[PDB]
Amino acid sequence: MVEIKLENIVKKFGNFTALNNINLKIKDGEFMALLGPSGSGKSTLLYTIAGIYKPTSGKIYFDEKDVTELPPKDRNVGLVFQNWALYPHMTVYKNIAFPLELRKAPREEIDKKVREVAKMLHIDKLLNRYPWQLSGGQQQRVAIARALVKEPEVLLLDEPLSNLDALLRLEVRAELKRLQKELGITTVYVTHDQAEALAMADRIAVIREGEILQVGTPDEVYYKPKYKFVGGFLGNPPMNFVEAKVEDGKLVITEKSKLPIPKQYVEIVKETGITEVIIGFRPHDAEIVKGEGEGIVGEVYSFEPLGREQIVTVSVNDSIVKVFAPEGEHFSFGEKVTIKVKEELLVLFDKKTEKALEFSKL
Amino acid sequence: VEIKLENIVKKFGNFTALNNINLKIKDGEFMALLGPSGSGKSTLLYTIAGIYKPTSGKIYFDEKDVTELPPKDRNVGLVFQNWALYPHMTVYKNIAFPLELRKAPREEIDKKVREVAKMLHIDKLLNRYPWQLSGGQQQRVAIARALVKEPEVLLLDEPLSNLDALLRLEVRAELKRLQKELGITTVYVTHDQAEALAMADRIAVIREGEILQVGTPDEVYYKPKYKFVGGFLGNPPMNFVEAKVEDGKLVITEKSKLPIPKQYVEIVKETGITEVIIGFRPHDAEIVKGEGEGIVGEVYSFEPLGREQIVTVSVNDSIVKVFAPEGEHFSFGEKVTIKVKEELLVLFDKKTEKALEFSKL
Repeated sequence: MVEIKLENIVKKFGNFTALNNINLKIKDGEFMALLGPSGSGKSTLLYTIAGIYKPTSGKIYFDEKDVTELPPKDRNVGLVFQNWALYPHMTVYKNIAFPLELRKAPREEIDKKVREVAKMLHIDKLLNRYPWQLSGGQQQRVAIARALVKEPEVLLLDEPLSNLDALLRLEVRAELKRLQKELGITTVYVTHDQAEALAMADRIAVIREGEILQVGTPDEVYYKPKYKFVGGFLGNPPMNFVEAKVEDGKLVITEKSKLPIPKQYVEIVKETGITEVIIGFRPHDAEIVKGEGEGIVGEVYSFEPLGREQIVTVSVNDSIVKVFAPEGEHFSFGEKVTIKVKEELLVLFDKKTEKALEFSKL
Repeated sequence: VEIKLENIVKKFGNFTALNNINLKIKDGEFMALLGPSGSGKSTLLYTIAGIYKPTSGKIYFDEKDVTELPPKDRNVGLVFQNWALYPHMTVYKNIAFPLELRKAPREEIDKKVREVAKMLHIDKLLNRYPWQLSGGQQQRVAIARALVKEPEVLLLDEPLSNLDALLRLEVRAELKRLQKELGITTVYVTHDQAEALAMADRIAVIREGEILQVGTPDEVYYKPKYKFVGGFLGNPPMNFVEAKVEDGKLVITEKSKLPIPKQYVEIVKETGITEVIIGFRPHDAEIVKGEGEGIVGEVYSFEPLGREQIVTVSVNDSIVKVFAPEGEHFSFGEKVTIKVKEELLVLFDKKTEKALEFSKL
């Protein structure tokens, strides 16, 4: 299918910058997720790829062809809206046919296209039914089938599972990955759901504030976060953060809590003159021990079940962090504990810019 | 079916397309016919099919002389190199058509078409037209259509010609699984050295209407029987340097001389051969800066090939290619010595181009 390149795409309605210099290539047949919070520009980017919105500047290529000023009809794209719906007085068949009926396609052609997409989406037994007879899951499949009826080269999905209940969501997301695979259709998938992105996507573009902060495989974006926000948006619970000051070659958190600068950062910190850092560590990368030892010291705040374990929330002066603990242990409120983190699993970020500090790669 | 080709000759008047071919293709085996354009490899495939008849010689399927019989009556499934689907026919009809031409009943047509479609993983494509399929999908329809009359032998003339580099490297593996899945005797024409080595149980190397060698990938690669065999497998293939035998030395130039490789002294002197071809593979030799021990030459050109460098080196009148570390720096005219361990040198008779044999270890 189509490889898409976005080259220096900017979208400015006026003074608000919706998209700022978006550079991104989605590969032929790839499932790309656009992951970010509300108002990040993730949906705007999708609408810009579709053609519904026009960039202020920059180019959009589908394969060789510049499609930047082409309207959506000419770009051969399929779009499922976030808040998609089927017409209730139309059968499943007519719901899929209607875009072609409106284009005046001959009936023979329409009937053949619907036959084909219905089978692809596993709805060929429901053609005669009305939406009130279908499940949310079945309805979603019809929505997708209708998006393919004009045989597009890209599938664009703006948080489509947002309609469905959270449990069904879990099944349907794996079924959607299977479909994208068998079609080999280039797919761009907008979501605010980190777990969904990590489970479905080939690559994830983490979007923040009109900007692609990072693009990588699940493993890359999770294990090698380039900015604090990237670390903070993935995992449940996500990466913990504690602010520190570089004082006398240590990372000072509290009057009573400080750590050495990991040896791998000593030259970087020294020659950049960085004094204010953010220490990052994931909840599963640390251990709580009771008492004040050497580590990040704080006080037990709360605890809650998570799976077979508990997630223990610890307050560290201003900040709150979460660390997994055995279900059997009892942590009482205000109890003094030390958080042990192996330095190899510690990410350091500049406070001001939130950029990860990276030493010379081995 | 086990296929025996017996003294096959094919002449188009004054041109000898096939010159005394003797080949046994075993029951259930994947046989590659490997050679360059114009080698006779396709003419041979068409002679196995029955579209061409031998000028003289016989073809047996199991024990039956099928020489005079057409393809249909031999139960061959043939896929042409420039195969094509009818564009106004659905995938279903395209597959059905040979059965419809044979006046087959409805139930037979539908059962065979749907069954072959499943086996070729094209059953979801049955109502689409050829223009709607990818090249890969269209190639599977072609194979399916060849299998729909229950062939005893599958004959494939470089069909994958249409597919892109990357897609082809995996679709060959696929074809090989299907062939093993069905256990159908399969003969596969290709000019592609790498493909034949990856796919075939045995490879017949064809040049100028003759089979030079039939063997496993290891046999034809590691134990080539003719210069051309060594010259046609590998990328790059085997290097050849001509030499004169003088007093236990092989003389390439006044500058380049080497002892007759110790394994070959007996057969070279026994026969009184005065010239030979020295063959060695690009990966079986090391380029060393300066003149010294071995075949000396001068750098001609170099380019990347994988995580390595392939260096073209001029050995006076001729050219050889040898691999080197990607970080090393060579330049035109640079004097080098190509170190070749005698264990990995082969010698061929200059006249017959046949490998010389020494007493076997």
